[PDB]
Amino acid sequence: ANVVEGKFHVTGGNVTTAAACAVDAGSVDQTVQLGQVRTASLAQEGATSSAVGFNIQLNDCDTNVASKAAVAFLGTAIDAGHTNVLALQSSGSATNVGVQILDRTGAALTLDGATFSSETTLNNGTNTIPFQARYFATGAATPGAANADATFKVQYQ
Repeated sequence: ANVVEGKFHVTGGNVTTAAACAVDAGSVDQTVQLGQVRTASLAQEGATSSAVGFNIQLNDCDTNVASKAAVAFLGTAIDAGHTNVLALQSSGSATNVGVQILDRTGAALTLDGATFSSETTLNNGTNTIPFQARYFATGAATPGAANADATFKVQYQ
């Protein structure tokens, strides 16, 4: 079967050395398995794969410093018409498919480093901000490796 298969590698941390929370060491460098998806499921612009979850955990939060956190992601957009779809790493790579990062509301986030996820209202101590990643077809996907990379920054308000 013709499939696209790959992983989403994400690294990141706080914008500022002096932040309301610490980013958990398990969250600052993660690799998310996107799975193997048949190109017949990605044969048309706007087709998407089943999303895979990944979390960003924040520790030791002090809500006297900030009551909310949000995350912005940076990565190469697959093309000017899909600024919320990551380009793939070129390594036998798939084409006409990229990777989207969704926040807890299901919105695919723009990948320009300035577009923040929906805000998470913090409790003191540990808080998790959930995300999902998935494949997004920009056309008739072709089989091959489909890895993507992005970086994130946590901002507080």
